[PDB]
This record gives sequence, structure tokens and C-alpha cells, in this order.
Amino acid sequence: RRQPPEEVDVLVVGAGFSGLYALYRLRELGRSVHVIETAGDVGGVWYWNRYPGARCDIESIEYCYSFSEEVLQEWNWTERYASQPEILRYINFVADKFDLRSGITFHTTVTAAAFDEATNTWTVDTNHGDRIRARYLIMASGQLSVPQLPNFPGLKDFAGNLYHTGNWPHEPVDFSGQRVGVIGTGSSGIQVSPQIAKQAAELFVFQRTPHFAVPARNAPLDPEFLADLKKRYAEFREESRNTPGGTHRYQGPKSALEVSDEELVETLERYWQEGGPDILAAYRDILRDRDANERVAEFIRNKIRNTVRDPEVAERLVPKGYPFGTKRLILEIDYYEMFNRDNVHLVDTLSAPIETITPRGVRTSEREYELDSLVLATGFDALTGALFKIDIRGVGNVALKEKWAAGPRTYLGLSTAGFPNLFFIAGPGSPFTNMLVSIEQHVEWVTDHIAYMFKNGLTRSEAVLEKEDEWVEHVNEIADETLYPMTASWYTRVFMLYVGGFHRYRQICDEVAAKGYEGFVLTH
Ligand SMILES: Cc1cc2nc3c(=O)[nH]c(=O)nc-3n(C[C@H](O)[C@H](O)[C@H](O)COP(=O)(O)OP(=O)(O)OC[C@H]3O[C@@H](n4cnc5c(N)ncnc54)[C@H](O)[C@@H]3O)c2cc1C
Ligand SMILES: NC(=O)c1ccc[n+]([C@@H]2O[C@H](COP(=O)([O-])OP(=O)(O)OC[C@H]3O[C@@H](n4cnc5c(N)ncnc54)[C@H](OP(=O)(O)O)[C@@H]3O)[C@@H](O)[C@H]2O)c1
Repeated sequence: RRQPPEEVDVLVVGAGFSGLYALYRLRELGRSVHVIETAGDVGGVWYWNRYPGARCDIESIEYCYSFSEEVLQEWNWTERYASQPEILRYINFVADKFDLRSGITFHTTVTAAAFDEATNTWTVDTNHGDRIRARYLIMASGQLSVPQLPNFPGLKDFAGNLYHTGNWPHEPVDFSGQRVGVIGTGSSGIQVSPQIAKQAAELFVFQRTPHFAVPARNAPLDPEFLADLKKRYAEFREESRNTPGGTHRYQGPKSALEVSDEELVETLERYWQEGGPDILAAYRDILRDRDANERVAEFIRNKIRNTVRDPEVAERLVPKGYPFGTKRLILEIDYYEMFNRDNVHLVDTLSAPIETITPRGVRTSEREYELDSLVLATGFDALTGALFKIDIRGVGNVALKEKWAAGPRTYLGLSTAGFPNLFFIAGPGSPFTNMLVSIEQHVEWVTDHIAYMFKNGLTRSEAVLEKEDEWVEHVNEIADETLYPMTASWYTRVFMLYVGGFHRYRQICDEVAAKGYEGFVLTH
């Protein structure tokens, strides 16, 4: 185990995409920097989430680093949407190339962080009893990094094999001949289930809220196409950085409501056949007008009923009541087709809720299911989850958990008043988008600022209370013009993610920096 140093200019928490780039860039800026990571190796979500079928919902050519021209040119994606093992190889490739592991302490969990106003330094403690003093602390601790604690009664009494998708075994699990249950029909459950169906004697899928999901239409990435792209990657990447989604995606000019029924079909069928999440932009108002939303939502509801041959199964799979695409659109590869199989059973817990786990399996209010294995695809804590497991204390020894008790309040999503020299990467108040575009922007902003602090001899950077309030207000106002607040997931009041688009978000941050970091108080 690599032991962390006693002092460093910057301490990073987390060794996924975000923390690795921060480590990379601070080295390039001539700053001392070190990374603390719980996991045994690099990767973050792509180290932990090793379940069969784990796959990205952003195209390979967009979900990737761009800071290295060498990496863009030497690496070769294989599919439209990269599988978890490929991406982890990608990340491992970059870590080897840039010798990043020499600045990471693995197997170690930051447990406390307290700011010393007298030394303008953070004292950072871990479960191994390390104590690290760093001028700045970067939290690259993720948004989907803490598996939600499934709190079913009787869970400990389950006789069989228990698995969670967010912490899958590092050796492949053979489900052949078994009765297997999957609890959760979000992205992880929609991804892992069709893999397990290929092996299990019987699969039971326990669904509570049904969610929208459209075909991935995954495919091999044509080498020639890729070799053409590599000749223009930097320009292609700048194009992505000038979109709302941080990805190439057609912006439909037509309102969903000003079109004939037959056109709406033909147009949506194009997207349904082409696959991917781009259908979200099919018409300009899908996320701004409920009637428009519904019109698009009914098209997809009918695609479900037309895929599932049992009308009773099909309609339990149809999402109703909540707007389409207000929750990040799931892509599915043969998930709906899966229920046409003899060995697959959809279990509607809204109809009959889970009363307890038993030695033998799962007991709903109406019957008991005997299972050899139980797979929990039950999601993660709120994006505040990883930070909230750390005892973070700022000015006046106030805890971060107390300050974010009624929602995570920040300035720009990067810092919060009363906690100086503390930055959050791809965290609350930041933009929802292609996380690699957003991570790169965030890491460059944060480390640029740290470089500015050192160049000018300043040692304390702190967001101004009033600007933080102003930002929460602004984030709330943008979202309110949207269907997003209609989905409770965006609160933990503080609407959690900026929905004004990556491009508008980058422009805001750039102008803050060009104006001497307006809204931060910088002192020595
Ligand atoms: C299966 C899956 C698919 C996804 N697909 C997409 C997609 O298609 N598009 C997209 O935009 N996003 C996607 N995401 C979101 C994903 O989180 C981001 O794309 C990106 O990987 C986040 O990188 P990160 O380094 O900021 O966070 P993470 O990858 O979560 O890294 C955080 C790291 O910090 C570590 N850590 C946390 N707390 C501590 C602590 N106290 N001490 C030490 N270490 C700590 C964790 O162990 C973890 O390794 C997906 C996520 C998952 C799980
Ligand atoms: N690229 C990809 O394909 C991919 C893969 C994984 C994750 N992601 C992203 O990362 C995030 C996490 O996705 P996720 O699927 O793992 O979690 P999730 O989206 O929050 O869904 C969790 C599922 O488990 C169910 N569940 C949770 N607790 C339950 C309980 N006590 N009883 C019954 N059912 C319960 C939920 O039902 P309810 O809906 O009723 O609560 C839900 O269906 C998502 O935002 C997703 O976009 C993307």
C-alpha cells in the first residue's frame, strides 16, 4: 500500500476519470498533489460496476478524454457504446501512459477533513489513521459512488448468494441453472437482467416504478469512420463542447405538438431505429411542455406494448404518471424482448410489495419466490452520498452535512461558502451532460484557479455566501421552466443539477475566471 505524504499542495479524493485528470493536470502545473482512493485500482464507477452488461449510454467517440492528443490518436474504441471492461482498460491505459498510480494511495478511505483557518490548510484523515495536510482539497468522489443501502427486512437471513451491481465480484459469476432475482429496473437492472436471462433457469425481475428505456442499437465501430474522425478530433471535440449535452446531437426545430400524427410516427420511428438517447431532442419542447412530452411518451409506451407479446406483462412495463426523459434516458439492449422468454417473470411490487427477504428468497404480500441468488440493482445514494460519509468541517468547525442538510448549496457547483480551499468535481450544482466533457471543464477550471492562487501569492479561496445563494436561485429558476422539477430525484429547495446546457455553463465559469474569480474571496 502506497503511503500518503505528510503534506501536499493539493489532495485529491477519488481515482476515477475526475481525480486522475486533476492529478495529471496539477503535476503539469508544477504543483505537489496526491490522490486517496478507496478502491484497489483506478477507474471509479468503471472499476466498481463490473456486472455483465455494464455499458455506457454516451457514444464511445464522445465518452473519453481529450486532453491528450496522443491518447486520442493511439486508442481504438470498438463499439458505438463502450462496455465496462473496455472503458476500464481505457482508463488503465491512460494511468500507465502518464504514470499516474505513483501519486495514488489505494485501499484507503478519507474519513474526515477539517479546515485550519490559522494555517489556511486542510487536515485530512482516513480509516487507516493517515493524517494529511494540504492547502487545497479536491473532492473527485463521484456522484454515483455510494451504493444505496437496500433496507429490506430480513436481508441478512437470505440463504443464497447476494450481489449488488455497484459492487460486483471481480471474477465472473455463473448463473447457469439457478433461480435468480433482480431487484431494480433502472439502468443497472435493465442492463444486467438480459445477461442473466441467458444463463438462469428462472429469472424474476422485481420492478417497483417502471422507467422509460429506448434501444441502444449498439454496433461495431467502423475503423475507417474512426480513422477519419482522428484526423479532426480536436475540432470534433470543440463542437461537442459547444452543445447543451456536451455531445453531438440533433436539435429538432419542430415543436412536438405542431405535427401530424403520421409525421410524429415516421420521425420517431427514425430515432427508434437509429437508437440511442438522441430522441430526447427529436422536438424542441419535449422537456418544456407536458402535452408535447406526453405525445412523445405515448409513442414509446406503444412500442413497449408492441414488443411484449403478453398484454398483461407489457402494460406493467409501460411507464405512466411521470414525464418522459426527466430521468436520464435508459438505453436497453433486448430488455423488453427478454420478457418474451419462458424463463423470465416480471414481478410487480407496486401491486404486491416486498414484505421481507427469507432464507429461501423474497416474500411479497401475495407469494414467496425461492431464489438461489439475489441481485440488487437498487441504485446509489444521492450525489451527495460520498461526501456525506466524510466528516467535513469548515470555518467555525461547521459540518458540511449540516450546511447541506436542506440541499447542496454551492457557487457554480464548485465550492460552498464557509469551506475554503475545497472544490467539488462533477458534483452538485454542476451541469448534467456528457460527464467527460463536464469533468474535463471542471478539472481545468479548478486547477487553473489553484495555479492562479499560487502565482499571485494567495493562500485562501472562498465562495461568497451571497453569490452562493444567487447561484441556487439561478439554478432553481432555469429548472422551473422545465419538466425536470416534476421528478423528485433532483432534490435531496435546491434543484440539484444545472439544466442550462454545458455550453452556457462553461461560458459562465469562464467569465467568473476572466473577472478575477468574481464571487470568490481570495486572501493571504
Ligand atoms: C454503470 C455506469 C454507467 C455510466 N454511464 C454514464 C454515461 O454513459 N454517461 C455519463 O455521462 N455518465 C455515466 N455514468 C456516470 C459516471 O459517474 C461518470 O460518467 C463518471 O465516471 C464520473 O467520474 P468521477 O471520477 O467523477 O466519479 P467516480 O467514477 O464515481 O469516481 C469516484 C471515486 O472516488 C472514490 N471515493 C469516494 N469517496 C471516497 C473516500 N471517502 N475516500 C477515498 N476514495 C473515495 C470512489 O471509490 C470512486 O472510485 C455512469 C455511471 C455508472 C455507474
Ligand atoms: N450507461 C448506463 O447504461 C448506466 C448504467 C448504470 C447507471 N447509469 C446511471 O447511473 C445512475 C444509477 O442508475 P441505477 O440503475 O443503478 O439506479 P436507479 O436509476 O436509481 O434505479 C434503481 C432501481 O432499483 C429500484 N429500487 C431501489 N430501491 C428499491 C426498493 N427498496 N424496493 C424496490 N425497488 C427498489 C428502483 O425502483 P424505483 O424507481 O421505484 O425507485 C429502481 O427501479 C442512473 O442515473 C443512471 O442514469 C447508467
